[PDB]
Amino acid sequence: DTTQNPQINWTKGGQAQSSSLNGQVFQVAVGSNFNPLNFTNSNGENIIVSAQQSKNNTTFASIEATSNPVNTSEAGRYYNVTLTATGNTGKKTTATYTVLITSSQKQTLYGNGESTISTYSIYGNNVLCNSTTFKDGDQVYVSDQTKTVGGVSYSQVSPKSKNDANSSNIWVKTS
Amino acid sequence: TTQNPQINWTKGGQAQSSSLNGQVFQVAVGSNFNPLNFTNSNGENIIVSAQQSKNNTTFASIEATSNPVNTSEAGRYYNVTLTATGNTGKKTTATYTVLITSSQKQTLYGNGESTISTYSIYGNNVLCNSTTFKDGDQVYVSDQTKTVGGVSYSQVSPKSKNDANSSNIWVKTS
Ligand SMILES: [Br-]
Ligand SMILES: [Br-]
Ligand SMILES: [Cl-]
Ligand SMILES: [Hg+2]
Repeated sequence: DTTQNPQINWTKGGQAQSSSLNGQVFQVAVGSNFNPLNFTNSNGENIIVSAQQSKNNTTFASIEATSNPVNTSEAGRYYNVTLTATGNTGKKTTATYTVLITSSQKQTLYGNGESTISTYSIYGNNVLCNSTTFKDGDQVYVSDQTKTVGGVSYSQVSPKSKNDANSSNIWVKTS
Repeated sequence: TTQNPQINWTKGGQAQSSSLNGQVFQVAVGSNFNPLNFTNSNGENIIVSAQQSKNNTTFASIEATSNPVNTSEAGRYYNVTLTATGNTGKKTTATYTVLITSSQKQTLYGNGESTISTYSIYGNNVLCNSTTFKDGDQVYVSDQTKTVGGVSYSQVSPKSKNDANSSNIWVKTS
């Protein structure tokens, strides 16, 4: 009998998901900082796991990873993660998802309001409006080195590859 | 001949080393035409002057003794005769031909927007320019387009045809 058991919820990029966490398969990039209740996928979408007392009670329930062997150092490896949620009467629900380690971290660009995202080119210390624009939800490679000019931070990006992002001269304001 | 007035001209500010006599110019339908100072179809200012003689650069009086030019209809030509007079009363005349042409400018259509964005191109980078045009504006367009990221751009200038070749003001073609 399941109805009194904890319910495991998840959000992807802020949006509650209707599919069960159990049996999900995620991509995570080599070198990413992975926590089984809060991690970032290969495309840069934040995934957050949480739980409630039951299907009919949204009150917070405790949830923890009872098995998290995940290691992000090497691509082409997968790991299963098992979560267990426990309610106040001590009833349990577990969910198991699979994490695939992939090569590259992309980031998802959020206009946070606007449909359109402005880009810039930097020449010496002059920042010029570029004609290229991105749409909210576009996925790009981002160079690891930001640049600050007139007290504003900029990140160098490319839809092609990480290496291209290091010299693309297409910049967005850092979030 | 040497004691007679000499007729000079400039095009876009540069003194010309060809006689004004026998020149053929293009002038755009609808333009204001003055035979001593006018703007050709490509936007270059042409200015006529005269001097007392081959060796005396002192100003000499020059006027159109025959100017039937009418710019209202393209495909018509007119001859213009200029006569210069020196202070001893010696005369020189020059005759040039004016062709009335249709506009050598193109019209920019915003296809919706009142404003038309322009760009600057450096290598393969396209940057937003601050210059804007209004729908219906007329500009000179360079004959060489440039394509970047599969988008075609045309290089333009409101001033002259020649300026459009190096303005670094571009619009999206068509
Ligand atoms: Br994923
Ligand atoms: Br001409
Ligand atoms: Cl833009
Ligand atoms: Hg721009």
